[PDB]
Amino acid sequence: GDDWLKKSTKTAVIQLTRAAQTYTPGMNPRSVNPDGTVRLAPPRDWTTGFFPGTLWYGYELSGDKNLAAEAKRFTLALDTIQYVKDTHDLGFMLYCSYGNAYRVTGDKIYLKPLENGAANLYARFNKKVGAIRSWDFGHWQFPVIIDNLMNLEYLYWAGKEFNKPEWFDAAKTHAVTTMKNHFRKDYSSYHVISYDTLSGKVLQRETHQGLTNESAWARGQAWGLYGYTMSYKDTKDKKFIEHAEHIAAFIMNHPAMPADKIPLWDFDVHNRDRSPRDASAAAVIASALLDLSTQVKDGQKYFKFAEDILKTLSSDEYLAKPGENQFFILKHSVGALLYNSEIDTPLNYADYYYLEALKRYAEIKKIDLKT
Repeated sequence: GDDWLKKSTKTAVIQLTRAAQTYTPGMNPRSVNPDGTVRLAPPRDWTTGFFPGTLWYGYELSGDKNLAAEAKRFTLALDTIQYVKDTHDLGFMLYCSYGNAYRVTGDKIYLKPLENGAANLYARFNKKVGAIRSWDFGHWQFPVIIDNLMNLEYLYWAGKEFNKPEWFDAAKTHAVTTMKNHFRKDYSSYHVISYDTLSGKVLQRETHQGLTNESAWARGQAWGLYGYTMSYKDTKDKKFIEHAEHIAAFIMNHPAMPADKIPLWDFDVHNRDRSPRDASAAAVIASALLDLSTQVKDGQKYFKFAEDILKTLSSDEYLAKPGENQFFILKHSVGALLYNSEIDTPLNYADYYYLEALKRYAEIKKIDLKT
């Protein structure tokens, strides 16, 4: 039956309603600190766009006009991000917020900030490397992280919306370059590839938030799966769907994939029974597998795996009770374990991708979740 989905949606709507009443636009809820207080994400924070995005998704699921009003308020507080030049994360920041806003409402107030942001994101693409530079800090000449695949969605959309084929082509080139260099022979991914800015040659292959340079950081594996599923959706290049299916098999068949399908924070840890799980990785995987299931020849195995993840995420173990968890929807994500950062806490992006997955699932099943 579908009762789990209906009650989870009801709970999500309550949580979002209370969150939007409690937090202040421009200081978005991010995670819960060890002392129980809430870590907030100002406009410079890479996660700042997720909460308004989650509000848009809550509105789409429920039809609740209050959630649309709150989504507008929390979105427009992020106006300054259209001037940010130093990061690939403009997709997570602006496209999850303003991008969803414009898709849902068609209101032109959202459009110019999107156009300005897209030009700034494209400016980070280096033609000689064939990729967007992820960040500007630290010792790397030209670091590109697996997470940067997610930020391509913004450019595919903007290239079409604004008649800027080089923006679209740059995103596609980034996906092709990453497909070659970020993946090991078993279809696991590295976190960071560092390039030579002039020659485009690979200089280093290393982790940032995983266990080791050689390891399979779970959220990174999820960003890869999603990145190629979405790149297929937006470009229709069969190389991307083939790559997505190879990644999906690596993930789904992995010896360290737990019975309940919520990944360990890194697939290569030795302590499988007691290793912290990462709900955010599970949510990203579920959302991606649902889209993959509609794109491929026989998608049932992908749909079923995503459904099983969603049932686990929607259980008492993962889904906050109404009014609890500082109004976050899910529990048990891991931000950066080796940094002692955000270990076993709700995270705003876990909630965003979880509601995205619920919306995709409900669309496939034709389930009405309107209040």
